[PDB]
Formats: sequence, structure tokens, C-alpha cells
Amino acid sequence: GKRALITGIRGQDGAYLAKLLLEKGYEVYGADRASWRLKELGIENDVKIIHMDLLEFSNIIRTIEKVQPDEVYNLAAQSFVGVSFEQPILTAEVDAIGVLRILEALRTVKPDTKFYQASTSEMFGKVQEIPQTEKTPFYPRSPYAVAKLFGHWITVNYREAYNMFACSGILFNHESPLRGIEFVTRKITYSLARIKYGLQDKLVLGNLNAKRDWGYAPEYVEAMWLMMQQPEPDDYVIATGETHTVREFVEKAAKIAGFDIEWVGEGINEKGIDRNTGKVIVEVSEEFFRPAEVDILVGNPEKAMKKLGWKPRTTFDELVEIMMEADLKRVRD
Amino acid sequence: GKRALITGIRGQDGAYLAKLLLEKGYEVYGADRRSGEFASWRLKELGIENDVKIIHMDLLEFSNIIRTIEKVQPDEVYNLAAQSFVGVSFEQPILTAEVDAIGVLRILEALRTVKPDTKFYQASTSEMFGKVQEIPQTEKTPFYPRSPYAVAKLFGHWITVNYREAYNMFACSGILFNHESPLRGIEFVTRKITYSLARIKYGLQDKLVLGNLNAKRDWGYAPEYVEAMWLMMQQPEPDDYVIATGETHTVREFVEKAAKIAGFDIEWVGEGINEKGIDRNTGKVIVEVSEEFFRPAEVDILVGNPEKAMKKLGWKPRTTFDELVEIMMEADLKRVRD
Amino acid sequence: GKRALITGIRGQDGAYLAKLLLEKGYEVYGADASWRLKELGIENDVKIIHMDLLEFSNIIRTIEKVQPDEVYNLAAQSFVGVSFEQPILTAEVDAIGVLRILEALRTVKPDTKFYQASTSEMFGKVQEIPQTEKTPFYPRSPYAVAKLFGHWITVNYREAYNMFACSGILFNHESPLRGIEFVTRKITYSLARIKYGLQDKLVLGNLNAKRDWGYAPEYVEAMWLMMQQPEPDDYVIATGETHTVREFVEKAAKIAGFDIEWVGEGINEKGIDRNTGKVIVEVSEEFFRPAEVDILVGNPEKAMKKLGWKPRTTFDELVEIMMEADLKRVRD
Amino acid sequence: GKRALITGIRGQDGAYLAKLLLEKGYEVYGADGEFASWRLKELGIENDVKIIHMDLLEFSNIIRTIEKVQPDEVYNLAAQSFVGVSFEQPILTAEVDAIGVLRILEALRTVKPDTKFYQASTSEMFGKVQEIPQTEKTPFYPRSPYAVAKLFGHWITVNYREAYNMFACSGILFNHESPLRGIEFVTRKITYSLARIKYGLQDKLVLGNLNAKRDWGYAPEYVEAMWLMMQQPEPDDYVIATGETHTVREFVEKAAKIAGFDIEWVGEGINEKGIDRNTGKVIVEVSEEFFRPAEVDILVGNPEKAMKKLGWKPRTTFDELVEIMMEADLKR
Ligand SMILES: NC(=O)C1=CN([C@@H]2O[C@H](COP(=O)(O)OP(=O)(O)OC[C@H]3O[C@@H](n4cnc5c(N)ncnc54)[C@H](OP(=O)(O)O)[C@@H]3O)[C@@H](O)[C@H]2O)C=CC1
Ligand SMILES: Nc1nc2c(ncn2[C@@H]2O[C@H](COP(=O)(O)OP(=O)(O)O)[C@@H](O)[C@H]2O)c(=O)[nH]1
Repeated sequence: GKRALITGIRGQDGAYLAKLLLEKGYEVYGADRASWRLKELGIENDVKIIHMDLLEFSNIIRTIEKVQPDEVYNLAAQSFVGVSFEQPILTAEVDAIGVLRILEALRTVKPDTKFYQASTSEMFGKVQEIPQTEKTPFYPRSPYAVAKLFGHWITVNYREAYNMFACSGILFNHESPLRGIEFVTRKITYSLARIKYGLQDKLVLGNLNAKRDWGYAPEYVEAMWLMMQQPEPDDYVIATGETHTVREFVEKAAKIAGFDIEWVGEGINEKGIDRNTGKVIVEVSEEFFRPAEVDILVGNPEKAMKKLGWKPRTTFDELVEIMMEADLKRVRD
Repeated sequence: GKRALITGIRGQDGAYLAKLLLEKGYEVYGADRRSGEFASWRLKELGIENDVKIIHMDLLEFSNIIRTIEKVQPDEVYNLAAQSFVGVSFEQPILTAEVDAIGVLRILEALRTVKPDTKFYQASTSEMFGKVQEIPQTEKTPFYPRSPYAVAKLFGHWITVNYREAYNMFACSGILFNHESPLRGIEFVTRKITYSLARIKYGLQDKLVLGNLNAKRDWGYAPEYVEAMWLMMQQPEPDDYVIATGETHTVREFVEKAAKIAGFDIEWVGEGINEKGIDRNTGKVIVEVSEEFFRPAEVDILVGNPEKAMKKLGWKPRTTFDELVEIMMEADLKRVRD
Repeated sequence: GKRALITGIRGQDGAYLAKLLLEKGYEVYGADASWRLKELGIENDVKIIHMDLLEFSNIIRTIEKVQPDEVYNLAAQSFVGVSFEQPILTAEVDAIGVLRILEALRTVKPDTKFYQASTSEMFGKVQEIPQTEKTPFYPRSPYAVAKLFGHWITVNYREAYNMFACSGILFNHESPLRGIEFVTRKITYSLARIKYGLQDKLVLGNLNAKRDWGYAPEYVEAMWLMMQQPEPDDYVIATGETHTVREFVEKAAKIAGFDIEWVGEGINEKGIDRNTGKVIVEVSEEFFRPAEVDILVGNPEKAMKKLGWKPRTTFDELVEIMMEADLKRVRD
Repeated sequence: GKRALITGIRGQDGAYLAKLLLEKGYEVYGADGEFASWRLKELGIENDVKIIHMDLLEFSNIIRTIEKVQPDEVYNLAAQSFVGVSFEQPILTAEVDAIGVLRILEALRTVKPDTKFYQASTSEMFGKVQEIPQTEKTPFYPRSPYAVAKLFGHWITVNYREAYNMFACSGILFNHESPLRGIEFVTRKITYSLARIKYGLQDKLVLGNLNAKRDWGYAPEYVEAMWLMMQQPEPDDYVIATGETHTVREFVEKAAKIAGFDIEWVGEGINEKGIDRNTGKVIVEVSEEFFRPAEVDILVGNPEKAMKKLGWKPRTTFDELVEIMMEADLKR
């Protein structure tokens, strides 16, 4: 029975990771500064919530002293790229300096602690190779990305300089029913469900050609745990290795939702018609439609599949189905 | 008339940059954390102490930085400050990040808000290459920091790039390799060597204790490097440049050439950590390697390829390694003769 | 409609201040759902925004974006006990946090009116009885020490940059919005339940503890009054009189149908309802602390003279407002 | 042998304390440049003091230091001690002179509680004096971010004594100069100036308020007081001053004499000018440029308690001091 400490406990990954660790018999302490996610997973009463703020050092030190964890998963952050352009300094304090604060607190009070840093594919920014691996040169394109890159390297440096068990997971996009409404995958499934129940009329999106490497969040936090259970600390890219367009997602979700969508038109004037009603379910707005991105983010996780035995167990279709089902259920109630 | 704001004004680079811009008709405002009665010594030694306006601006106080930009309204800002000590960064990692990484973003953000048309130069370092991924290293060599200082600087470099690409601000990042001068700080091997030999020749000192005499370094002449900073800032489009000599020399060579200039015919008797420098001239021991500094042969060779600087800025090393060693040794022999 | 910014919006004071400011035509921005805002019916009228007192830049942009005319710093890590365990964190919010706001205003909008929420805790080892603005401070906890910094840095920004910065030294104030962890709500809320079977007995601490208790709505009004004066100044906001935890339990119990008779002493004191001859109130070693030697009571006359402020609710009415309110809640 | 850890080792008081403690057989460890240790060199102890890197802002760094040094006595003499800079960098000043004190205390509490601790408090905390002279009992009234931050360091030190039972002292020292005094302060300015004005390396001397009555003492004697109170059976706070005041004007007069000058104070106000009644050449001007935001007029302390309990008292005379400083600079 080990003790794990999860920052960002209220988010998609913290929630699912909490679930996973509890099933493996851990005592789970969620760092926070009630959560609808822990509750939806039915574990809000088994997750021990304690205070901790990555913005200040002394409270982190004391939290480690009191909790004495075996494993610390830092999934906490200001993860919105957009916001980071407006609040770059605050973003840096949490996503960059905050990472160091924990490492320095573990170095100072409990050096035998395992540390996982939640890195992102956003660090590859203007991709230097396709697909991307642990050896692909980084090229951040937003304050958020630059702060994350800092967190990455500072985690590698503490591993090399103090021989601490510090891992860095360079994770690519991963969704789930607990995904924020702010995200395209959830927006699509949430919206479609509502439309099917008259609570909404049309699904308004951006470029339907945008491509992403989408995975199933539960399987991703599992890779986090896997990294942490190895004899030697290392960093891994975690992704599916394939990309899909926003159109494939809408299209497949609309299908599961019962619609018989049939695209027509192109560009900003694209539309999806439900051949079951004859009305337009989806349409593109200039408000969202942005320039087709030449840089393609898709990771090559063979290193993780190799050393960790990790591998996606959900196909893109299964993921789309899971999310659409969950949201068809949510809207009914 | 143009006006420049230089952080770390009282340091080696800041002092030379100030001297250079003053010669170009610039109005020079500066700021340095190190104050006191001997702090502006580099400014006194170059004779520009009364030609530089010193203001208070700490890289950790955002409101102070903002007020400074508002009041000074600079045309060019050169961020040359920093707690530039690799060693100390392990003992003060967060403070190091707050100054060398976030301090960069504080200046940029106050510039974007107060006077967005201000040119900005960030003093990045070859330390960001750390475990060199390519030999030599160019602007394209993947970075691999090996210390909180290197990692912070990496943030400082990228945040600078991002502001150039995202806000179309004129922001430059100069990746400079070691550059020495008589103004270099005693802490560095170069001043340590010359300042020590000078004290040895004049009997004020016993011996010179160093680390591995095989350590290779790409040493350049400071005055030429700050000139490269000004060059970058005068280009139509901002960019980043590797500024180095492109060739290395061993700490041993530096001691030898320097020893002579001081009146010593050094002969190297020993192996590695047992190596010793005996002046045939008097059969006495001048140099010995203490295990206190020694470090096994480094597999990583830090050597920069400044060909891009040559092509766009028309910049290249002019002073020679022998001229550099000589310039430094003479400056300290002179300092000791007082 | 003037624009106001309130840190600590979800707390008792923040909730009541926002209601007072809204009735007066203000645009209210609250820095941080909250059951209090919803209970006052102003949840949809308070514009919620983000602001963290532990970091400086986010505060700057918030001021540059809201351009508030009045700022009320009611946010804080206000737990003496917890402050002994987290002294540094406490200082960063209750001491440096105040300076971060003031420094933001000074840098971006100097004509902004600023109110700092100080506490009688700064009198700690009371140097006079009662305590006034002229009473020497003597903080007895990291919390009180931090708040003291908050008070003085506020005085210094007024005198150095000539800013309209006020500091109100407020004593205890209660209301139906007080948290259950506080003695007064615990009393009324408990009695209500006991009256409807939901609970068995009320377990308190030293029933001899004496306190200067006021009505929160009147205290946040003094805050606003301070901010409307010609000149900025500091004021002690209190009732000037005190009562024991016993008087409170008793008066409330009488509103809850009980008829308490006190038997026992110190840690062995117990209250009995004659009407039903049963032990309702009892003291336990868990909540028992010796009778504070530092008698905390404020003389609010300066507030009368310059603000024309004074308590307008009796201790009895305060107990009634709370007891009645929690009886209604328990029913529904 | 006794082991002491001093912060601000290269500062004025830090250097003298190092000298004195070495003289008493202590192992000295100091935390804090190519000429930075110029003070240690001047007192020729530069090689008897072990230097370690510890910054008042890096808590983890402070902990490792106590852990590595295991000091018996800790004297915190480091600080961003510039009332002026204080207004330009109020947050940084607080983090170092206020929270910085707390980080040490907290590091001592958890790594080595039995360590004696000394906080370098200051008379600047009395600001707009509430009594004349000022004693340990004179209510404080800070007039700058520096003063306010220090006030926190004082109270936080007191609280760690009273609450955690630690040996924590707070020395409320009044202004004290020496030849090592920083060139930023008025005293070292005047003497460093005249050794120039009257040497053709400068014209005149521009000063601000030539009326600020100041209690001036001799640095070496004041650091003696620190060691003394730290040696008492019980920790406590003490006021350390000469109990005698002299205006900046009065200081210049004598300070100039030791170089050849006969004041001719002509003109009251910003138009005040002091000419040499000898070579008939004006050598002293004025300018609002040197008038502080919230100035502290009179400052005179009553070191009566230090006398009774520590036996401490000022020896060097005001003139002896002016002489000491004026000569070391004439020489330089
Ligand atoms: N989702 C993805 O597809 C990918 C995510 N990641 C990264 O993985 C991590 C977890 O992902 P996910 O759950 O979706 O992200 P979230 O955005 O949900 O995680 C943010 C969490 O951080 C907490 N938090 C914010 N500031 C602080 C602070 N100062 N101190 C402590 N906690 C704080 C938040 O709490 P509160 O609610 O109180 O603000 C919230 O629970 C993030 O760091 C993200 O950047 C990387 C690659 C892909
Ligand atoms: N620094 C400084 N202080 C001056 C000057 N002229 C007058 N003063 C006053 O001298 C007094 C003492 O100044 P200083 O030695 O710097 O000490 P401090 O006031 O304790 O920081 C203050 O009240 C100043 O306002 C001047 O030119 N420089």
C-alpha cells in the first residue's frame, strides 16, 4: 500500500489517475488550492484532499512532510495556450517554476520520492520531425509551451544531477467523457447530444480539416503509472501515432448519435446534413475557422510500447463512441 | 539621439557595451544588482562612469521594471544581468529561474505593454548546449541544459523567440560562448590564471592551483562580442546568433602563454592530477592541480560555429588567442604593480 | 454605477458588501459557486473573475482590465491556528498580498480607493482596555503579525504616495452567513437541529469566553463609509461591549423553545432545558481553552465622530436574527 | 569552540561582528564580488571567515545551510537596507527584510531549535516617533516599506520567542556609522565627499534635509551589544543608541573642519548654502532631490535597559566618530 500525491486532482487526468491508483490499492492524496469528476467516477470519498499551491514554496515543503508520499504526479497547471498569451508570467510561475518547487521540496524533505512531470506535445510546437519522438528537437510556440519545456528540462536535470527518480511524460492529446467542454472533442459530442434533444440547433466549429493525435485518457494515465514502476527513470512520448480530422470525429459521433450526416459544401461554408431530417446539424463559423496548420503533431510512442509494454487498447472509433454515448446519457438527465 | 538600457551595466559585457554605444553617440542608462563603493570599478577603469545614468531596476520587481521602461523610454534594451553562476544555481535553483528565466519575460511583457517598439537583446549562453548534440554547435544544434542556470537561460532564450514570433517584437537572442577580457571576474579561470601569476611574479602569492589542465575552451575577446550584440540589433529583421571564435584551447595553453608574459619558463612535470608546473627559470613550482577542482576528461566539446554571424552581421573574431592572453596578463601585471 | 473589486467574495463579508454595493448601483467584481451569493440572491449580479494574491502579475492585469474605482481586500488565510503551521504561506497572503494589490494600483491606477481588512487580532496582548486606533499593537501569532504588516503597508501607501488607502480594524461580527465552524453558527445551527431531533446535544468550549460580537451587514457598511470620506483614515469597528459564549447559547436556546439552567463549572459545565429536564449543552476537553487574559473589546467612537457609524442592532437582536434564521433552515 | 553564522557578512555590521567574534575565539561563518570583501580585508579577517552561499529568498537554501553549518548563534544582519530603494522595490524589500527573517526562524525551528537567534531590527521602525526619547515601549510607526518590513521581522522574532520558546532576540539599533559605513548613507557620503572636494576631485556637497536630528553611534560598539544580549540567560529585546542627537548640519561642520573649512550657513530652506569662511568658496548646497517621501524627523533612543541588563553603554563620542570616519576617507 503506497501513498501517491496528485496535483491537478480535479482535472481529467488527476481524476482517472486517482481511480487507477485506488484500484491498485494506493492511498490517494489529491492536491488542491467538491469535484464533479471524482464524483462521476464515484471516488470523491476515497480521495484524500489536501491543500497545496504551486505558486508558493513553503506550503509545498510542508505538504510533502505531512503526506510523505512514495509517488508524486504533477498533473497541475494552467493548460490553456490562449490564456498563456494573456497571463504568460502567471503561467510560467505554475507550469515552469512550480515544477521546480516540487522537485526542490522533494530534494529537501524526501529525496526517495518518485516524481512524474506532465509534459506536452505542445513543446514540439513547430515540429522539427514527423512523427515526433523523444529525440525530436523542441520548438515551443506559446508562453505555455515554453513554460512546459522548462518543467521538462528541470525534471531531467534533477534526475541527472541528484539521481532522483524523476520522469517526464511528453503526452499528446487525450480525451474522455471527463474532458472539458472547452475542448473540441467534448464540444462535438456534448453539442450533438443536445441537438438530438432540441436543447440546441446547430454545432458550430472551425476548420474541419484540423488534424490531431487523439488518445483515450484512462490509458494515458496508465502509461504515467507504468513509467513510475520501472527500475530506472526516463521520459516517454505517449500517443497513438495516427491523426484524424475534426470532420472524422464529428461525422463518426453524429453517426453514433443516430444522425445520418452527409457533408456538402467546402471551406468556411461546409455543412453536415442529417439525411434523416434534412436540416443542417453542423456548420463552420469564421469565429472558429483558422488557417490550416502546416505543422502536424503526431507522436511515435514505440519507445513506450517497447520498454513499458504500453499500448492504446481503444481504437479511434471506440473513443468516439465512448464520448458520444456518455454525452447522450448526460443530456437525457 | 538613441537611448539604450543595459541590465548588468557594471559587469564585463555591460561596461564594454556602454563604452561602445557611448562612442556611437548613444544615451546610456544602466542597472546592476551589485552596488557599493567598488562596484562601478569597470566603469571607472574604462572612464565612462560619469557618462552612464545609473537607475534602480531589479529583474524580480515587475512594477519597478514597468516604471523604468515608462520613465526611460528606451530604443534598445540589452538584458546582460543574471546570477550567471552554474555552481550556485544548484544551491539556489528557484532564485536562478526567477532572475534568468522569468526576469526575461518581465522585461518583454513590460515592453509589450509600455513601449512595444523597443528592440530587445537577451544574453543567452553556450551553456544551453550543455551535453553538446553536434560538434561544432550552431543556432540549429538541439539544446541540452545540465544545470538550473542552463535550463533557466533556455527559457529566457525561447520566451524571447516566442515574443519575436508571436508579437512581432524586435527581440534577439545571442548565444555567446566564453569571452574574456581584463574586466572578466576573478572567479573565471582566465582572470584566476593571470591575476595569480601576477601575484606570484611579485611574490604576493605562492602557487596557482587549477583543475584539469586539459579542459578545452572556446575563448573570445569580450569587446568584440558586445559589438556583435549591437550588430544584431541593427539588422532589418531580428534573429538569434551564435557568437564564438570557433576554435578551442586548453587551460594549459592559457597558463603557458600567460606564464611567459609574466617571466616564467614553465615546464610541465606530471600526469593529470599529478601534473605540476615548474619554472626552469628558477626551478620553483608555480602550478599544481588540486583534486578540489579537477574534473575527468569532458566528453562534451563546447565549440561554436559563428559562420551565420559572419554572413548576416559580417562579424568574426579579430583578436587572436595570443593577443587575448597577452592583453589580460599585461592588465593584471599592471594592476599588481600598484 | 461605480466599479468595485472584492477579494474574498465568497465569504460572509464579501457576500454582504456585494449586496450593499449592488443596491447602490455599483458594478461588482469578485475575485476568487458560493452558497452565500446565492442565498442573498446576487449570484447572477456579481461578475466573478480570477485573481491570486500569491502572484503579482495576475493582479496587475486584473486592475488594468477592471479599472475599479474601489478595491476591498477582504480575502485572507485568517486562521490563527493554521498560521502557526503555515506561517510563511500566511504572510504571503495576509501580508505581502496586501502590498501586491497596493503596488499594482500605485503602478497602474493610483486614484483607486483601497480598503484593507484588518482585525482586532493585531491587539493580541491588549495594551489597553478597551482598544482604540491609538492602542499599541502586540500580535501573538504569525497571522496577527502578517495582518499588522498589511495594516502598516496600507498606512504607508496613503502617506507616501498620497493614495486613498483605508484600514478598518474590525472586531468579531456575525450573521446567518457565518460558517458552521464558528461558535455563533455552531450554536444556533446546533440548537435548531436538537429542537427537531436531527441532533442530540451541543458540545462547546469554555462557556466563560467573553466576546465583542456585532452584526456583519453593519460592519461591511462601515467599510463602504470609510471609503466615501473626504480623507482616508483608519477606524476601529466594534460594538464596545462583550458577552460570554454562555449568554449567546442561552439567549438563542430561549428562542428555540428551550429553557436552559446552568449546572457545573469550567470543563464540567452543562445546560439543562427545564421544559424537558434534559442536558442540551455540554463542554468538552477538545474545545476547552482557559479564559483569555487579553480582554478584546473595541471603542468605536472615532467611527461615530467621522463616519457617523455605530452598532444599530442589539446583541439580543443579533442572537435572534441568527437563531430564527437557522430554525427556518432546519425546518425547510 | 563557539560557532556563529552571520548574514550580511560583507556589510558594515557584519564585518565588525566577525572581527569581535573571532577575537572571542568563535568559528565564524558568513553568507552573502571582486572587491566585495573589501571590509573583511580592511579589518584583516578575510581569511578567518568561512563564506557560504545562502540567500534570504531561497528557503531550501537556508535549510541546507543550517544543516551544513550547525551554528550555535545566528546573527541576521543582511538586508535590502535602503529606505530610498525601499519605495522603488517594496515587494522585494518585504520578501528579504520581513519574510526572510521568518524563513531563518522556521529553518531553525525544524533543523536546530536550540540555536540562538538575533534579528537586526532598527530605530526606523519608530518612524514618526510617539515618544521622545524612544524606548522598547515606544509604539512603532513605520514610514517606509523598509520600516514596515523590519517591523514584521521584529514581531515575528518576538512571536517565535513567546510561542515556540526559542532564544530569539531583536536588537532595535539606532543609526550607527563607521569607516566601513556604506557610501550611500549621509555620514559616509559627507566624509567620502570632503576627501574629494578639498582634493580637487569634486566641487561642492549637495544635501537634502539639513535638519534631520540623528542619534549617531559607533558601529563596533553596537555589534558588541548584539553579542551581549545573545549571551544573556534569557532572550529579550533591547534599544541600542547613544541617547544623544545631532543634526546633519552639525555633522558636516565638524567633518569639514578636519579637512579645512569654516561654515557660513547663509539662507534658510532649499536656498540654504554653506560657504567656507576662509577661501571664500561655497562648499555646500541643497536640493529637493534628496527629500524623502515619508521622512523621519527626530530619532533619539534611551539605551537605559541595555545599560541595566547588559552593562552596555556608548563610549566613542560624537566628535571621536566624525574624526574616525573623516580620516579613513581623507586617506583613501
Ligand atoms: N489534456 C491533454 O490532452 C493534455 C494534457 N497535458 C498536461 O497534463 C496535465 C493534466 O491534464 P488535464 O487534467 O487535462 O489538465 P487540467 O487543465 O484539468 O489540469 C489543471 C489542474 O491544475 C490545478 N491547478 C492550477 N493552478 C494550480 C496551482 N497553482 N497549484 C495547484 N494546482 C493548480 C487546477 O485546479 P483548479 O481547478 O483549482 O484551478 C486543475 O485541477 C496538465 O498539466 C496539462 O498541461 C499534456 C499534454 C496533453
Ligand atoms: N542619503 C542621504 N540622506 C540625506 C541627505 N541629506 C539629508 N539626508 C537625511 O539624512 C538622514 C539620514 O540618512 P541616512 O544616513 O541615509 O540613513 P537612514 O535615514 O536611516 O536610511 C535622513 O533623514 C535623510 O533624509 C543626502 O544627501 N543623502
